[PDB]
Amino acid sequence: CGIFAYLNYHVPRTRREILETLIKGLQRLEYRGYDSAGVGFDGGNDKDWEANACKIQLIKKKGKVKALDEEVHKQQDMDLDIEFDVHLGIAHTRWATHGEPSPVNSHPQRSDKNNEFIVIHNGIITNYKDLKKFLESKGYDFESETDTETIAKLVKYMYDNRESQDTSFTTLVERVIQQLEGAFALVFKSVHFPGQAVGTRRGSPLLIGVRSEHKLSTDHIPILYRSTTCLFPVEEKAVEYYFASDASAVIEHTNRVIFLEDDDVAAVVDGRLSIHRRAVQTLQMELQQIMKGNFSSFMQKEIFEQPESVVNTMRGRVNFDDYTVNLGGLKDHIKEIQRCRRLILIACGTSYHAGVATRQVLEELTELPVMVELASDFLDRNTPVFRDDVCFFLSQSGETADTLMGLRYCKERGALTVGITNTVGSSISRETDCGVHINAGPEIGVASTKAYTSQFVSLVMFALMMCDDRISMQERRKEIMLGLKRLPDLIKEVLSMDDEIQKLATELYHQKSVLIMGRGYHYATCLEGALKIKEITYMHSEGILAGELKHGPLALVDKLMPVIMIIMRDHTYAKCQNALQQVVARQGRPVVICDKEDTETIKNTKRTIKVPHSVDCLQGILSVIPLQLLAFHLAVLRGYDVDFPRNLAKSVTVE
Amino acid sequence: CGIFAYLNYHVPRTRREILETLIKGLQRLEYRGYDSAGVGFDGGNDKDWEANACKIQLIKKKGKVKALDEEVHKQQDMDLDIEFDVHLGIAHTRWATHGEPSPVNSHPQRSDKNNEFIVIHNGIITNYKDLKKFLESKGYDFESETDTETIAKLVKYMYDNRESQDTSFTTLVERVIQQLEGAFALVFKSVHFPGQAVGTRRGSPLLIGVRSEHKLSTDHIPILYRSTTCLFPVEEKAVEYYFASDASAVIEHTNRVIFLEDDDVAAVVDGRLSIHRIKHPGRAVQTLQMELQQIMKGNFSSFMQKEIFEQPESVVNTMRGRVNFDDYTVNLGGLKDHIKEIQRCRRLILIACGTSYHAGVATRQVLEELTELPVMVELASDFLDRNTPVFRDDVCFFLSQSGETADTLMGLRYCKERGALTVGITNTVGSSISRETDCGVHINAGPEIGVASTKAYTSQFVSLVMFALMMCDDRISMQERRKEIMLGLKRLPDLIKEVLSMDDEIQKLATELYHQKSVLIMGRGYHYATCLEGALKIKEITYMHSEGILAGELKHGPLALVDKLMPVIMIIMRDHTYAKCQNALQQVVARQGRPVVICDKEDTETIKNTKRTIKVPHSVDCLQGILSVIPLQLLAFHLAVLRGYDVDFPRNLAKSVTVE
Ligand SMILES: CC(=O)N[C@H]1[C@@H](OP(=O)(O)OP(=O)(O)OC[C@H]2O[C@@H](n3ccc(=O)[nH]c3=O)[C@H](O)[C@@H]2O)O[C@H](CO)[C@H](O)[C@@H]1O
Ligand SMILES: CC(=O)N[C@H]1[C@@H](OP(=O)(O)OP(=O)(O)OC[C@H]2O[C@@H](n3ccc(=O)[nH]c3=O)[C@H](O)[C@@H]2O)O[C@H](CO)[C@H](O)[C@@H]1O
Ligand SMILES: O=C[C@H](O)[C@@H](O)[C@H](O)[C@H](O)COP(=O)(O)O
Ligand SMILES: O=C[C@H](O)[C@@H](O)[C@H](O)[C@H](O)COP(=O)(O)O
Ligand SMILES: N[C@@H](CCC(=O)O)C(=O)O
Ligand SMILES: [Mg+2]
Ligand SMILES: [Mg+2]
Repeated sequence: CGIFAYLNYHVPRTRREILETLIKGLQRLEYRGYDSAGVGFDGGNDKDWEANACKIQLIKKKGKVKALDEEVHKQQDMDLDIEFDVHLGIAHTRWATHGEPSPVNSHPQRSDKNNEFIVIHNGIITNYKDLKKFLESKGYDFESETDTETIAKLVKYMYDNRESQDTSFTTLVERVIQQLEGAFALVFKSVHFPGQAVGTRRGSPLLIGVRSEHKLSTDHIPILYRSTTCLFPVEEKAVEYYFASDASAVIEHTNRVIFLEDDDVAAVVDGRLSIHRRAVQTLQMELQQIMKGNFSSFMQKEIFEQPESVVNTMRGRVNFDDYTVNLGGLKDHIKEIQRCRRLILIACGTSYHAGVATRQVLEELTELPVMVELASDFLDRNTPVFRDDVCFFLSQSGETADTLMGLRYCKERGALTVGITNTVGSSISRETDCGVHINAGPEIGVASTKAYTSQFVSLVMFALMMCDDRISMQERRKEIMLGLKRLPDLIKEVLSMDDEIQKLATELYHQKSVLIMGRGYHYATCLEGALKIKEITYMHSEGILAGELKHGPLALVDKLMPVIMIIMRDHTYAKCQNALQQVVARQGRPVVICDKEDTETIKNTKRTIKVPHSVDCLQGILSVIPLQLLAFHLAVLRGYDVDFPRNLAKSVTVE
Repeated sequence: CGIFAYLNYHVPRTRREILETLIKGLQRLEYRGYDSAGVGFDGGNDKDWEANACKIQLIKKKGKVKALDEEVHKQQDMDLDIEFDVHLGIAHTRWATHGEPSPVNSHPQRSDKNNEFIVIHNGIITNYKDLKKFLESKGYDFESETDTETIAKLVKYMYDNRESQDTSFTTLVERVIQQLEGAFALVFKSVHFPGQAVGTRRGSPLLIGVRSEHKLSTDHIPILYRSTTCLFPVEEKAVEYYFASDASAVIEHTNRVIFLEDDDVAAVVDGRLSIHRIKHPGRAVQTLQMELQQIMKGNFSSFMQKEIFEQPESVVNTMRGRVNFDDYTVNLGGLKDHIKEIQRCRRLILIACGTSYHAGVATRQVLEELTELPVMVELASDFLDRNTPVFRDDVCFFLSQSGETADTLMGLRYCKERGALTVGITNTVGSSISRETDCGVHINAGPEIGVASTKAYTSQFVSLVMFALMMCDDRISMQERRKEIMLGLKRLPDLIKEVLSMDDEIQKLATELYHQKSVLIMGRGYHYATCLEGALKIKEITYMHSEGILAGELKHGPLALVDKLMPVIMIIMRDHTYAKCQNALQQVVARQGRPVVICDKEDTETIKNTKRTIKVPHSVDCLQGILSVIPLQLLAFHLAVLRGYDVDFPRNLAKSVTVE
């Protein structure tokens, strides 16, 4: 779910310029939740914008943001020509994990049939049931089934029982959050406080952007406790704020945000931002990083840009002249990491596959036990963790709920915690003792592509550090590093087969299932490949450990069942050939992903995807890219959108 | 694939009785699958059995043992009434690997057109190419495309080039195995050694049963290297020996067996059994607690159905003598001399393949809880590929119903080389994994004759839980938890009967999925293994694409498969993950999914809001996995029966037949 609001203080904007800014802001956040959307602005059609702040209008509709963008326009009541010198508008896109994605369950929620208080919420209230019964007894009627409505009906209860006639909007919100349990990122708007916005958070992101041609009064807003305190233009009033749950919706307008913190109750009053209970900083992000460029989809871009993101992951960290690896984020801890006795990799989904993909080389080069855990199961079992465990947390977004709770679980037990993240300032990167930012750039597509290969590369670089003092492993280190030097170009070679992959997708788009088989370094490849095909093509694809065929799953193979096998020139080659012979003996007709030089396999197999050879512990990067491409093409053939798969969105930050 | 030889020494038997005993032996080995069978015996119709010892007759045929039995009695020139005071008959069921199924490629393989030597073989001779080239150059013509025939021709080569006229049958076979490469179990017979048998093995099971109304000379056969030294009846000669590759072919005659080991050469000479070796070590004569009834279908139409519905009994047999509900104590006799060391180790590693691996996943959480040690569960094939680090203070468990799975066995030797304490959780006495582990527990579920693991899974489950209960029997703070679990085991057999009484409800579900091509089985926590195991059963038995999905992973991708057309089975039990399982259910339903829910009888909320629910009784949280997987065992069974499949037919065949 995404949050976005636009507050133009003494910056005249027509009602069309404001609505096109709220929609354009949700488009930047649509990848976090596209089951429904809504906006909240001021109604009425009075030339004097002052006589319109008392009327709130809510336009909410089911579907992606494009369904709402059309619902806003072509209306017979809203005149899109009114000039507003001061106006506040809030928007929201929702990931409806429960119930129906109806307009009533979408945000903003309202407190009454006259819209005196409207709020947009990201997160969950763990006690909204108790709050709902208390509010129903005092005379408040509920309409929606969401936990967000208990926040709108409650901020009005704190307003109907205030002590003074002019209690600040902050005091009302402060009394609400004290009754709310769980996490939340709220943005309020009320007719009683025209133009005044309030943004409080607790375990959920929420920043405030600012733009103004004038000089700002400070760059370090001092947090307060219940002229030289608020952020505002000095001489004039022309200022534009941008509340948002992510920086992508604000970079297009400005690169000056104020990241809030837990329980920081920000408030814009008279166009002055003040925090209650900061640092006005610049964003290290360019707009081109969140643009599709000349690609028809973000996922396609992010796949074909893996030659570059692999390079950025190694930038300033790998020196091929002298074969040295330095991860700055682990300089002050690499010594203590080496005195520990076990590695534990904890993550969900594709990030968990990255740990599977690198488990073997980590075991080889560190010689420590390595355990790879799915976060949700790690928590269910109350896995034993000890003071001399080193726990890695792989999370592209750095906000995954299960991975984050696993982190706090391990910290409570004294383990050294290491983060492998792609989002600076995220919960997981902050709360870990150390870590590495994989520096892959923003990932917009729901299905992770470059985050997997960048996590892969990052864990390999770590392994290379852990053994840089072993004489016996010096050559092995050079071998791997020479592989990394050649990886970007070998990735380009794999991408050049895009057309050949597309041809093969036309021979499979109609099937209902596909088994992907591999072992060793390519177990993770067949798990991740199966996950991608599931996620965006909706075919029933399943990864099967090749060595496990003889123990049951081989019974499913016949001349009709599609099969993809991965056979690379590493130490499991012969065992992979036996698995291939078993599939053939069952009349299977598999597609084999093999090395170009593997002439024996290429002759005896009709359909082969010939990838270039690399180091065994890097080949997994080259063998998974074809399956990223296959899933992409299969989705296009089946008429699906690769960037917006059904039933979910990107980053699981709630239950 | 199956070996059986019957040696009656001074126990008069007619030719009919001998042949019926060979046929009956192969009938006990058919469940292992085969494409042909054959028998070898003494031909000739001379009323004196002593003159018929130089005429070996072979009857081999492609097809089932039934057809062989018909071919046996369909012999016009054979007199079935001759009485033999001493005789050796050998029999074999073949799973063709080298050479296509045929009479010529069936066993026994002969050494020449006069059948001077014959041999039956389980396995593959890797270097059979070089061996065939050599013997051909020395002037030995082959007639079959089997690797086995090289064994028969080679033993005659050693005989043809013996130094003295009285070199022992053992010596010849010793010189043969020293030239063979690969895996083999063998039984030899020859006109030049009438009444004698030689059996040897390398990488393939071979055992010897013995029966005699007289006192036997010893229960521990010493090894002889290249009276008091061998096994024999004392006061009289009468004795019967049974060579076999599986105890199922011996248990009806005797329960006293000797388990041969790699490169042992066992020989019966003048009715006395000795075990020679080229390398006081000996081989024990032990008593098997196996009964013929345990390998018969009885009133059940299939072994799968029997082994599912008898799980109330097998669970009881797994616990017998090991749990004391009178004072809440657990005693696994097999761990008495090692439990102290195990408690001083620092990590548990469970290593297994397939369903046996699922048993580790199903008991990982309770092992962690009750031992407080790290518990790592590893698929044997991947454990080996990665060269997993193993240390001297690791306790490595090896779960295996058969005790012969190659990868699990190689993982066992991997861990022994690194000094780890090794523990077996097995269901086959005398199997490789039982012998080679430092210690272990025989789960005592009875032989598993069905193709798919049913009672073995639940008995492995119970056995690992019992081990967890031993590991914490000294912790005051855990006494209550141990009592709760042991009262759950006390009630488990009756709870299983309750679940089995819902068979009708499971059939209804089978017809609903009759036409379906896929089904997602979703669960978490204690029931992650239930999903994986249920998905493997339905794949193996029903041949539809069933897949287990960890419920907590739905929102990370796999949930995209849910729509109004995808069948789904969800497991929601009354444990600590109940709320998270409800969340997963709301996620599915929100996307038009209409799942079938396996839940507790008294979960009224889910029963009303879900159309079809399989309602199992509630047990301890760490035991519910046994009750929640049984409806999936039955589901797989009924779907296959509906689709015309033979649940007792393997199908899963290895690589094709090398024709050469
Ligand atoms: C964010 C930042 O200023 N990065 C700078 C840092 O990159 P580096 O490559 O040296 O470090 P990094 O970006 O990987 O990590 C930055 C800091 O965050 C910590 N960390 C990182 C990831 C995680 O999940 N958890 C965690 O605690 C890490 O321990 C370090 O203290 O130095 C570079 C020059 O060499 C550049 O100046 C980079 O801009
Ligand atoms: C096989 C056998 O005759 N067991 C007898 C033994 O059972 P316990 O129930 O006393 O033995 P159970 O078969 O576990 O173990 C028998 C022996 O085999 C060993 N073992 C077992 C399984 C494995 O995978 N690895 C391994 O090393 C185990 O350490 C022990 O030395 O005593 C009983 C009486 O109390 C009965 O007389 C049982 O028949
Ligand atoms: O293609 C699938 C998605 O990428 C998904 O599986 C993702 O990997 C997880 O939701 C974990 O997300 P993070 O890596 O951001 O924590
Ligand atoms: O139904 C499943 C099968 O039984 C199969 O998966 C079996 O579990 C493995 O082949 C391991 O066999 P063992 O338990 O004999 O090692
Ligand atoms: N390799 C031998 C024996 C195989 C077996 O039945 O185990 C053959 O194919 O004849
Ligand atoms: Mg940090
Ligand atoms: Mg043993």
